[PDB]
Amino acid sequence: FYEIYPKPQEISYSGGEFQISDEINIVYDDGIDTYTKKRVDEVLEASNLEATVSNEIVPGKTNFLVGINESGGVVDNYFNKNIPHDESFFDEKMDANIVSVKDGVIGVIAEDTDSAFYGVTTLKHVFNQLEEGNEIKNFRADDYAEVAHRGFIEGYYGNPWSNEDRAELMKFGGDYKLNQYVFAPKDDPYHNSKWRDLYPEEKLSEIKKLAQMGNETKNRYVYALHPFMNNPVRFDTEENYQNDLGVIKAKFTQLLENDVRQFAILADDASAPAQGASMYVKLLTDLTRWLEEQQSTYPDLKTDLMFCPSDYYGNGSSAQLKELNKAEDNVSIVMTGGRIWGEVDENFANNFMNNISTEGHPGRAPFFWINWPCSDNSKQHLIMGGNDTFLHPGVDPSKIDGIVLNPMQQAEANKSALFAIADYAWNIWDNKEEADENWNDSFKYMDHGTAEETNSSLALREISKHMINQNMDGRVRPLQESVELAPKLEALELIEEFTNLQKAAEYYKNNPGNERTRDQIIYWLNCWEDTMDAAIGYLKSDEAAWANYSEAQSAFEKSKTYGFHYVDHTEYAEVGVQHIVPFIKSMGQ
Ligand SMILES: [Ca+2]
Ligand SMILES: [Ca+2]
Ligand SMILES: [Ca+2]
Repeated sequence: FYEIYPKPQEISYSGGEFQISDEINIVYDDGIDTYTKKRVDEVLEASNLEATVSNEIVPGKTNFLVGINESGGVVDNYFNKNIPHDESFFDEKMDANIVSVKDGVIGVIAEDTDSAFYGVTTLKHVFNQLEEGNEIKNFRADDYAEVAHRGFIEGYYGNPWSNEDRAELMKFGGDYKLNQYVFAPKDDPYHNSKWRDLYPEEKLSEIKKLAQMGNETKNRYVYALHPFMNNPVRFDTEENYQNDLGVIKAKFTQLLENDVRQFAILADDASAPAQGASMYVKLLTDLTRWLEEQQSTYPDLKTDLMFCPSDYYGNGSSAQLKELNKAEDNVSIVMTGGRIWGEVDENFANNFMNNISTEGHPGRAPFFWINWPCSDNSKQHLIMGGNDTFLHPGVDPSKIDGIVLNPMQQAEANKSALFAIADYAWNIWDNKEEADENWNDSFKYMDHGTAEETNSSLALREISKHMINQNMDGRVRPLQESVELAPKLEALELIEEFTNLQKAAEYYKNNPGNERTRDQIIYWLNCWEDTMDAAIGYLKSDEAAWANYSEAQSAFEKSKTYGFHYVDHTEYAEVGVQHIVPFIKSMGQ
């Protein structure tokens, strides 16, 4: 059995297997975009396979078929004839795709080219687990997403991700079927304090590169505009309004011309228009009409519109939310789970749907903005877990419109959490066990992007077990770290425990699967050595009970010396805040 993330909705292996031939025949249907074809080329190339595109199934070699349901193409036809399914499948499930591997034929059929890309991405992961010279097991996956909108947002308080960081995060998410990177960096004025202003050319070309990466990975770049805080859209006259709408179209047109294909509207921390929240709906509908018109020129453009209201922390009862709920179905209402540090929670979600509803307007499910693994209230820490705290196992997916994570300023460190959201949002975790398994596997993928366990992934997981707690008050549920060590803490066994951690941090520092990652978390890896020295000494503790005590004191102090820039000051890395650091102090005296 292959390890596949996110977990396929359904997968069965009828026995049997086959060797994939050195030369591959590829068939495509009309509608398969260049990005899907490119991914296919990349997948075969990396397996050292040679491929030719044709318009027919070629007997006596492995066939690779990627197609669209109801396209009337060869692939569409083959699946009808050979791979039994119900047509209603593609209507009733989102991002619906079937992956079929049987006796020489490798096929994907999807409702659209995006979901075709998802199916091919499943095969990418399968091709990284091939045995005995490209031997692949017969299987069928009938797959679909339970949450339509899945990804992450640069919306924290901290240093922006670098342009390279952003590309890297979209690449990562692009391997796990995420479909949104929401661009909202606070240091870009063009999205807020200069929202009316067009980008100059050199900045525009950087956006272009982000949008492009977004399209190539399907981890689509979403440009978020806030036109309500600073010289806002005017609703005092029709004249003013039409002018202002026109400024938005001008902003969006420039971005459309530079490969941007999805938008979002922010409205937090600002007054509503004169007359209140009903005017948002007016604006969103008009924008939607425009976007629809833009699809003639730009067919891949999404009309889905996320709207961040000024009471995202609310329960859905407010008058503003009720008004917004009267918007059309392409509008999503962003909430943080009933308080700032809220969670993907069935109770919250169901109440929100009851509370926001009005006569003639049933309450839509909330679109969650989750402040996890967000560390802007925990700046010294990495938050390397918390899966099931923030992404509750068992939540009825009809109560979730979307999920995007608000992560850490250190771009690379967020990969474990991206891997959580990707799996969960695609296939709701059944239970805590599934959440924990995801967490466990995440480090393999974070470290080197495959199901293979390496020493580096082992070591990264090991230190991460102790870097989870946020050391915050009760505004957020506390995340539990050092779960196995903490009982033991409540001596020579303990030296084993601590030297084991010291070696894992050292090993990871010296031999990371990903050098970008290691460089970004170097502060914590160095902090670990000193932290482990501090504790180790004390545990050793007549001449030697002084010495191993006094070594420790010095190490602990050195452990607080590893600083990185945080916006306008320096922060110092800290590891094992929950149990390890207190224990060093408890032993201290
Ligand atoms: Ca069909
Ligand atoms: Ca569908
Ligand atoms: Ca032992």
